[PDB]
Amino acid sequence: HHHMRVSFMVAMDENRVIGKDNNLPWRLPSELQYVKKTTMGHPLIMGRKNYEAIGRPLPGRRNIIVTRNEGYHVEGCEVAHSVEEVFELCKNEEEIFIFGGAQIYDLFLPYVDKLYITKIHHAFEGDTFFPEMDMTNWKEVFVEKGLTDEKNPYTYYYHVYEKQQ
Ligand SMILES: NC(=O)c1ccc[n+]([C@@H]2O[C@H](COP(=O)([O-])OP(=O)(O)OC[C@H]3O[C@@H](n4cnc5c(N)ncnc54)[C@H](OP(=O)(O)O)[C@@H]3O)[C@@H](O)[C@H]2O)c1
Ligand SMILES: CCc1nc(N)nc(N)c1C#CCc1cc(OC)cc(-c2ccccc2)c1
Repeated sequence: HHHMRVSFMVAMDENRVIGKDNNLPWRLPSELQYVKKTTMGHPLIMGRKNYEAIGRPLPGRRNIIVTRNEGYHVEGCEVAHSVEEVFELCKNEEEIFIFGGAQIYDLFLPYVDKLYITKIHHAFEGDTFFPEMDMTNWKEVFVEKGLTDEKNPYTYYYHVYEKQQ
């Protein structure tokens, strides 16, 4: 029914941790740059909590916030209240990025076509997790080692998986 590619954009640790106390458990500037490079010029779909932690519209992209609050408004941002409303708003887009957090990854899980997942080789303390996925009929189409240096102190890899459909 929907015609845009639904891509997930996520960074997770060895136990699928993505969050701690409503923030990111790590700091990787190089991984963020990969995120900016990959998502530039495409809509970002983000959970209300995710968006408010970010705190500002991200430039050069449609910012779409997902909330059950029908009175919710943010300057420079679009607001959706369901999967279908997101699909309506993005009906003419070629590709959209589900940008988190966990509730929003769970929401859009039945529809994901492409997975950009950074895997961080460390076990952090956390409270928020990326959902489990059955990767049957998916293929890894890209993999590369992230930059580990003084400013990026963990080992991590970029992975991209595409659904076979
Ligand atoms: N490592 C990563 O790649 C990454 C990426 C993104 C986020 N995170 C982290 O993950 C954590 C946030 O994730 P989270 O799961 O707590 O929050 P979230 O998914 O970003 O946002 C949750 C909110 O989304 C809205 N929502 C949920 N289900 C909905 C539905 N069915 N229909 C309409 N709206 C719905 C609700 O907003 P309302 O309450 O306003 O109704 C809900 O409170 C933070 O720690 C963040 O830093 C990590
Ligand atoms: C950067 C890890 C990350 N990596 C990957 N591979 N996917 C993701 N979805 C996220 C994520 C996230 C959530 C997040 C939280 C945040 O403040 C609390 C700021 C930004 C941000 C700030 C400036 C520009 C772009 C994004 C993103």
